[PDB]
Amino acid sequence: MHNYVIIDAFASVPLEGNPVAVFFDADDLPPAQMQRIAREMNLSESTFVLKPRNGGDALIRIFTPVNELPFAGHPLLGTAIALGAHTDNHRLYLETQMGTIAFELERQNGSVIAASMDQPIPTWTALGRDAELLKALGISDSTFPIEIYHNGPRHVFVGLPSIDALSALHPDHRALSNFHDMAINCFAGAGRRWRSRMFSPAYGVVEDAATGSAAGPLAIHLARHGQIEFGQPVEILQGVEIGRPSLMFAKAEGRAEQLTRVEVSGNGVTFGRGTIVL
Amino acid sequence: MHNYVIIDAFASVPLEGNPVAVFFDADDLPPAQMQRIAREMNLSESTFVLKPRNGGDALIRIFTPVNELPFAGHPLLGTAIALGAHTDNHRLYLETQMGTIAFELERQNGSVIAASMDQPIPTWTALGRDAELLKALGISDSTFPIEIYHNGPRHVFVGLPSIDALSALHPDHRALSNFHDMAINCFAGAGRRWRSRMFSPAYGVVEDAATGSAAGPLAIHLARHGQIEFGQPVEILQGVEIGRPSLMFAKAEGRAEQLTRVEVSGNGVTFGRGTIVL
Ligand SMILES: Nc1c(C(=O)O)cccc1[N+](=O)[O-]
Ligand SMILES: Nc1c(C(=O)O)cccc1[N+](=O)[O-]
Repeated sequence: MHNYVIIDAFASVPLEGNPVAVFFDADDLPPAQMQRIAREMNLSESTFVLKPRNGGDALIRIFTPVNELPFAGHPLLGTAIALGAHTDNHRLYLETQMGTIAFELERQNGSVIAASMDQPIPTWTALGRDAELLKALGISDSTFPIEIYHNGPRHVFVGLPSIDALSALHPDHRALSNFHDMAINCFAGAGRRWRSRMFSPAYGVVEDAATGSAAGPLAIHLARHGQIEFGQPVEILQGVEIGRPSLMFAKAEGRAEQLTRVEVSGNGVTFGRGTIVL
Repeated sequence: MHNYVIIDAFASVPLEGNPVAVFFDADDLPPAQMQRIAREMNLSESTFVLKPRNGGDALIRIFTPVNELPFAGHPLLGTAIALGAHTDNHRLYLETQMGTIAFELERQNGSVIAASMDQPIPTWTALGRDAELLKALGISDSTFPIEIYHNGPRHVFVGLPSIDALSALHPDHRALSNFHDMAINCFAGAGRRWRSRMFSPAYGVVEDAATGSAAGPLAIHLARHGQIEFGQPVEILQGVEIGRPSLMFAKAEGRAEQLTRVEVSGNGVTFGRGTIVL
């Protein structure tokens, strides 16, 4: 049997944020069985905690209901928060297909309430499909350049001129399905405070609660386009329109041509705990 | 807090059949909170066990991740199997929006391993969109008349000339999305033994494991079209192609013009058990 916990990542209140199921002591599960369990749970992702293979604290395998992923933000944040309940360490090194990811755990009275992660440094380029994407979103233009970032998944960023304009979007999800292997992240805000909405037929998401792997890229995008500086953190509020408000904090250090660190942090909270029969 | 169990309905082996989450002692949860919990779990349905209002044993509310349903087969079967663990009664009367549904519980050494339910008696008519539906499915013709049945949901039946032809279907799911408020059930077989596959963009299902509300209608369809008699049970195997084999048993008593009972039964098994923090 296996114990699991359901963590709402990028939230401090249950039923907010973005859920992940975390399965402990998973070394006896073949990968095909992990995939079947992730399909059974049908959450955005289920993760599985394994013994480390390269000097980290644990190896984490990440599964959507259909495929394994090499890296994902909210699932790894939730995993760090869940595992932090079972260690006294101030930081946790979680091995993934993309390498060993460092977390810094934040506790109050032994309970891990938040964590910060160092993400893969993304690459980026112009999407080059602006008219098609804007038509699918139902708008005439973006504020800032429409660029697509890669850090495992791919994330496109489209800027809106106000938070009210962001909330008013009603995208044509059929038209968005022509955008393969990417998520579409629409954003608005100013200064330290930004709002986002994410849509991705390709990744099986009508509209996402908290797209943690997009938070780092968004900080880079805002710094490149002069809205913040490199080294300054932003607070990104996502998921409001779908009733799953999520707070992601992100910072990118260095300069566009020589990024040295991309950090993303958030709260997490336990929604439930249980045991499965295999 | 609330306890829940995950039941794989229409299966005797975990990771087969069709999952449902069953939440006990739910009288303190407002319906908006039940809906939020069902969205959090993201299973096909979550059900909530409430005190009865009309002389049954319990009132069951059924939620998909997006809406409440008045009746659903696999969720109610799983609920009866989960609740049967907490009573000695041979049968359970579960109240729903469609009325009080009688279950007969089947136990071995106190464990409920199967149950049989009496479903709402369906109505039916010709679909009248045959060429469109056949094109969406990728085939030229049906064996038996293409008719749509209503017992809460709506289920269309398209017959294939062999089990191998059924397994070979690769429907155009975009074309199927033009069929609103219905599921498309394709079937093949002979005698007592039938195979089914179900597809429903309208109900949020690419391909379903076990469509319990379609089993009763299928028995009626086979009897009307001379493949079985009224009063004879069939075994329907669904979900093979997607790795979630499910066995549903169904029987319709009476005659087409005067149906007296529609019974559907299946095994169920616990996949997991847990507790949520609200
Ligand atoms: N994390 C992802 C996702 C996702 O988050 O849905 C999708 C495709 C690829 C990756 N990746 O390569 O890491
Ligand atoms: N059970 C359903 C479903 C479903 O099973 O997805 C969908 C629409 C309506 C009903 N209904 O009215 O009972």
